[PDB]
Amino acid sequence: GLLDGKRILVSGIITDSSIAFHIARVAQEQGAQLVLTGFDRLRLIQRITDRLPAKAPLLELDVQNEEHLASLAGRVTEAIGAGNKLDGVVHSIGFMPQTGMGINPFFDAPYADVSKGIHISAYSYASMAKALLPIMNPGGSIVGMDFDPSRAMPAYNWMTVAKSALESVNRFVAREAGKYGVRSNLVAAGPIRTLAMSAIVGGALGEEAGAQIQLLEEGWDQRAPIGWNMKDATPVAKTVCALLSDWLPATTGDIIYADGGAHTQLL
Amino acid sequence: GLLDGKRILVSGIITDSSIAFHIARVAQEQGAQLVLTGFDRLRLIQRITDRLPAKAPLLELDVQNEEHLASLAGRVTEAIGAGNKLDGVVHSIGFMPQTGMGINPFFDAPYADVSKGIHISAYSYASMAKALLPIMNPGGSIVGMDFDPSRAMPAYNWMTVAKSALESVNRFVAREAGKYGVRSNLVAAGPIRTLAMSAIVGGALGEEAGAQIQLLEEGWDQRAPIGWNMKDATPVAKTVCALLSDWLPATTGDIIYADGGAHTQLL
Amino acid sequence: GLLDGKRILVSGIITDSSIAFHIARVAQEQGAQLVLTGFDRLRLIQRITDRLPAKAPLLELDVQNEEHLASLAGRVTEAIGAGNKLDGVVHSIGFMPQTGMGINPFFDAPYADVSKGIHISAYSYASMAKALLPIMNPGGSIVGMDFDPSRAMPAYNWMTVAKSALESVNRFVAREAGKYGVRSNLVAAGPIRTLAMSAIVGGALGEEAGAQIQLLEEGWDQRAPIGWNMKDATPVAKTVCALLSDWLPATTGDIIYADGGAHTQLL
Amino acid sequence: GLLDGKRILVSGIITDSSIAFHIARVAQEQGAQLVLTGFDRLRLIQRITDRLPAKAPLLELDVQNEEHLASLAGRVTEAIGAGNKLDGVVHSIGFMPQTGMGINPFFDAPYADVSKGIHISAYSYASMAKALLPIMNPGGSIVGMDFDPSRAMPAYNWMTVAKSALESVNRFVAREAGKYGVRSNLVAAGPIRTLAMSAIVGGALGEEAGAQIQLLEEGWDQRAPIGWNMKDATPVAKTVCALLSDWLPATTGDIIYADGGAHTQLL
Ligand SMILES: NC(=O)c1ccc[n+]([C@@H]2O[C@H](COP(=O)([O-])OP(=O)(O)OC[C@H]3O[C@@H](n4cnc5c(N)ncnc54)[C@H](O)[C@@H]3O)[C@@H](O)[C@H]2O)c1
Ligand SMILES: NC(=O)c1ccc[n+]([C@@H]2O[C@H](COP(=O)([O-])OP(=O)(O)OC[C@H]3O[C@@H](n4cnc5c(N)ncnc54)[C@H](O)[C@@H]3O)[C@@H](O)[C@H]2O)c1
Ligand SMILES: NC(=O)c1ccc[n+]([C@@H]2O[C@H](COP(=O)([O-])OP(=O)(O)OC[C@H]3O[C@@H](n4cnc5c(N)ncnc54)[C@H](O)[C@@H]3O)[C@@H](O)[C@H]2O)c1
Ligand SMILES: NC(=O)c1ccc[n+]([C@@H]2O[C@H](COP(=O)([O-])OP(=O)(O)OC[C@H]3O[C@@H](n4cnc5c(N)ncnc54)[C@H](O)[C@@H]3O)[C@@H](O)[C@H]2O)c1
Ligand SMILES: O=C(NCc1cccnc1)NC1CCCCC1
Ligand SMILES: O=C(NCc1cccnc1)NC1CCCCC1
Ligand SMILES: O=C(NCc1cccnc1)NC1CCCCC1
Ligand SMILES: O=C(NCc1cccnc1)NC1CCCCC1
Repeated sequence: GLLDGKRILVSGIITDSSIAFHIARVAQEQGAQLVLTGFDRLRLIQRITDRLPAKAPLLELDVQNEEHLASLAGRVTEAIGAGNKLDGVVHSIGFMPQTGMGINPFFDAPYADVSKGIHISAYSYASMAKALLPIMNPGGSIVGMDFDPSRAMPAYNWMTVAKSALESVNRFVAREAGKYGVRSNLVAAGPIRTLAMSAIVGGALGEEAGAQIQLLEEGWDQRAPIGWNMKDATPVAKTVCALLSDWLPATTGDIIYADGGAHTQLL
Repeated sequence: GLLDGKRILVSGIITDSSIAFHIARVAQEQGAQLVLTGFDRLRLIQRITDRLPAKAPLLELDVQNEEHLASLAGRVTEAIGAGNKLDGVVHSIGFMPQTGMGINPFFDAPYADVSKGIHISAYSYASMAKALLPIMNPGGSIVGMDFDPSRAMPAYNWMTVAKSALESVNRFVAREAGKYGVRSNLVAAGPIRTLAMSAIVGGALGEEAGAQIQLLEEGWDQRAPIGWNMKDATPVAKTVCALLSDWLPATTGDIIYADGGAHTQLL
Repeated sequence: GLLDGKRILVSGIITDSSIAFHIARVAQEQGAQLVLTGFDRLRLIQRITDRLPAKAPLLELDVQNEEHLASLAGRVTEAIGAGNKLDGVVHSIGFMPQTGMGINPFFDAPYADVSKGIHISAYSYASMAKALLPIMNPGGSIVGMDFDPSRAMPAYNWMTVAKSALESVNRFVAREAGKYGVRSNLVAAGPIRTLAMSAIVGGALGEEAGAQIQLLEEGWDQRAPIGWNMKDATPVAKTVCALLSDWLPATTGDIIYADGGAHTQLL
Repeated sequence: GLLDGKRILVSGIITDSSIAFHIARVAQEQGAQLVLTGFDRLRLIQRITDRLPAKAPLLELDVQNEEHLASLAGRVTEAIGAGNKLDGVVHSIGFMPQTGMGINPFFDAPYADVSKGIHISAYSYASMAKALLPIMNPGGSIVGMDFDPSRAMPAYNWMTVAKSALESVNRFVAREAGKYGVRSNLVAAGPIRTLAMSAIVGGALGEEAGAQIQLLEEGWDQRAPIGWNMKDATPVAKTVCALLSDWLPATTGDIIYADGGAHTQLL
């Protein structure tokens, strides 16, 4: 297996469509011993994760909760056994109130909402790193889920801003991570039809935003030289695993594009 | 004059070393009729602005204050006279608590501090745009002060993250601004020895951070093909005015580097 | 005038639709004393340039001709009068054989053709700089015409490669230029319907390439927050003049986008 | 093994210090069945490649020779056996005459020399792709060796320009490659002390260029969060193999930085 004998912490599972669910599945297929972290609906995350190729301890983590982060390292160690450390940390956490995404005009998102979104979607990449780096082995790897925010786009609005902030956070996490011999990087993925994304397209955040995001998401497979199948997280999950492996040993504070090459193409 | 008959709102003056003080001065030398906005210490801002080539009404603006922003357009109109609009808006506002910059480890900045910093340094670019765009003329221009955050650097820490967020904000402000026939852009300046910057170099945010920033700032004049004089904001102030003028009519959601070309050079 | 008392060399005029014809016109409207350089069809360039707001000496320059480049400085001095130097140099020169652009598959362009294209479109930016920098004044400016090649696009093929090379050349010209106190920069313009571009759209380099370029060119005005009118070089010509002026004094080895902001927008 | 049952063509071996020698070695350690291509000194390349973990047929390829490229696919098929195709193609070919690199002023490189350099270092990435894509399997991979040319640097001069051109070429090769279900990407490596690089540092292309390149190369390990050991190609060779594998399935027309993260850091 690619990740044989590796202890990897995988955050972000909420449904069977979560990118993290596919990251977890592939890493287990590649021999990783995982520890999962869930938020709020833990009875659901447990039931969802029962479908993973193997059993993995589930720990609760609200990245906005300062006690959860402080108690994280200890709780992780209790699950993996004393004397054992993590080799991989996967941040697949993202959130933005409806004021920040969708139909709501960009100027109408109040700061308290944008702040909540940058805390969960960007600051938490450094929060997780702080907590987990003392219990990470040299050669270890932190991977975060990004969406290319280099250019503005319709509807994605403040969530775009949170991604720009996260790409900056990552470059700084890399500086700290490196002192522990650990790499920190992001995977900028093409659009993936998660339950939330599907709802949006179906008009959950308004019709105008839904049409904008359906058009936006169709432009990937057109630009992408090798195509883009938005109903398939496996190519994304495989890239995350390439970064958790020992095959990208000189890459840190960087972004790897699992987007079918669509970002390299104008038309 | 370059800005002849132009009504430009200039925010950010605090001392005679402020980049905004030099933006104000050059714009007045180029024939602009200005309206200034100050924060907290208004008796000081008035006394400092008495040294500008001409008189300009000073209005109070705490970008974190929702009433100031709501009352802004009306107060600006009262100063410029009803029936008159703004042609230019200058955002030269930035702030980050000491936990976010300096010696304090990157992981030790609490979110409430980083959030305060992203609100004042990034979100406020959209707050100002919202307020002022209804009272801006077609062909108008919004300019913001940026510091190239494309790569991580010592000590600048979370303020780097706030700049990355601001560059993203700008791309989105441009989308809204354009509906009013107004351009929105940033000027990524090289280091300028303001009173605050000088204090930092002198050890205000710790010795380690001071040495890092002195080294950092000396690398500009070495990389820069035309040199970089950090004791001179005039080249920066001139670039801001080029963007307020009618000579960059097809540039929006963009960054203009007034850094001596140092960003284009490795060594 | 913006360029009052400035002596600017303007290359690239071939027809009344040439970007250089509009650069020349605006610079003359802004008070510049110009020297023009033409290639091959000089009787035509003279007749075309008779329509400029003022008279300007026309000099012959085949950038592939080593004698023309060697004799350039002397011939320029003879036209502007001994003791006088240039303040501005405009490179608006570009060429790629049909094998390199259009319908012809990318793999089917022979090297001798691509080489001819990189010589005229990229290397010549350094050739012109070499020749003209000894007869340029401190504070002077070299400006070149670019087309954003950051991402691949249909039909533009090897001409894209020549632009990528030119952006690299510029960064290096800036290093040499700076020793003379002169800035070197490029203007990455949005598509302009020149006679050549119109012919292409009309099927001159094949129907498939024509349709690709018409689609490509229509995407500018859709992405561009302030719009993009491809039948109007005036916004481009104005930007070139902003770089020839004294209002961008700290910008070198850089690119300024006169594209309506379309490069900053995904959709 | 990572590359188990994969047939990979590896170009660029000249000495035991060649990046390609290490790409070959790692790919063989990971189970790849290789075909090597050499230039000019084939008796030497054979003797050097005798030290590879396994035997691999050596084929002659002067990328400037149109017959070699035409006969390539047939010769490769004869070596791997009819009915068998390539899964991987490694371009580790680069060259620039002394006029283009080193002490020689940037303006003093004649075009015939720069052209020779862009042909071998950039155009040949498309030449190899053309030749080998008809004999490549779906899921296949083309990898090229890049050196980050985003910013100008001392001494590297026209070779920088050739890299900028190659990054553009790659984005276009990706468009063609994709029709065959094949990915095309580059690895932008940090400096590697090959025999040629060592000679340069030792004054082979002049003392001024040698000092510039020694200083340049020392800046990597300082910027790089995880460090940079220039006497070790193994991290580079491992990254090339990650791209030849099935673990980066949604990455094409892209660049992967095996530079210790030094490009993500200012200081
Ligand atoms: N879906 C796409 O099109 C797409 C594309 C590229 C990147 N991404 C990114 O991938 C990541 C995963 O998103 P996804 O699309 O799989 O959706 P998702 O809904 O399945 O995952 C997001 C996760 O964030 C968790 N979360 C929210 N608030 C939290 C908090 N306070 N503390 C801890 N966890 C919290 C949720 O429980 C959920 O598990 C996100 O960063 C997203 O921005 C998504
Ligand atoms: N000094 C440098 O080296 C440098 C270089 C490039 C860019 N910049 C940027 O230029 C801008 C101006 O900075 P400066 O260096 O002239 O320093 P400065 O201290 O003179 O200006 C910053 C201004 O922000 C104002 N401000 C702070 N909090 C505010 C709030 N809540 N509401 C309204 N105004 C508020 C302050 O009153 C001050 O006038 C900033 O965005 C800064 O990041 C600075
Ligand atoms: N038209 C567009 O859509 C567009 C957009 C952005 C940038 N550009 C760039 O702007 C520049 C000017 O192009 P244009 O669109 O005005 O077309 P153009 O045909 O009017 O100008 C190109 C010029 O190159 C000259 N030239 C060709 N070979 C030469 C040689 N060997 N020596 C000297 N001069 C030579 C021609 O005489 C002509 O004057 C080019 O660099 C082009 O790539 C064009
Ligand atoms: N050494 C570094 O610091 C460094 C860093 C990053 C990238 N690179 C790149 O890696 C690649 C390999 O370089 P290297 O450093 O291992 O040096 P190298 O000398 O070992 O390899 C270059 C190869 O190019 C071959 N070659 C030259 N002309 C040729 C032609 N006409 N046809 C076919 N092959 C030809 C040579 O035989 C040699 O095998 C190059 O593209 C180089 O630019 C080098
Ligand atoms: O980042 C996300 N999607 C990327 C995207 C953007 C535009 C179009 N298509 C996809 N989604 C996240 C939003 C916050 C909750 C977790 C999921
Ligand atoms: O952005 C600022 N400085 C840029 C910089 C960074 C690193 C080195 N030298 C300069 N300063 C601002 C900080 C917040 C209060 C206003 C000023
Ligand atoms: O650079 C040029 N056009 C840019 C462009 C690309 C794609 C679509 N629309 C416009 N044209 C030049 C070609 C060589 C002769 C001079 C003109
Ligand atoms: O690309 C190469 N080196 C990268 C580099 C640049 C600057 C400093 N250190 C390293 N070298 C190649 C030159 C042409 C022959 C093959 C090797």
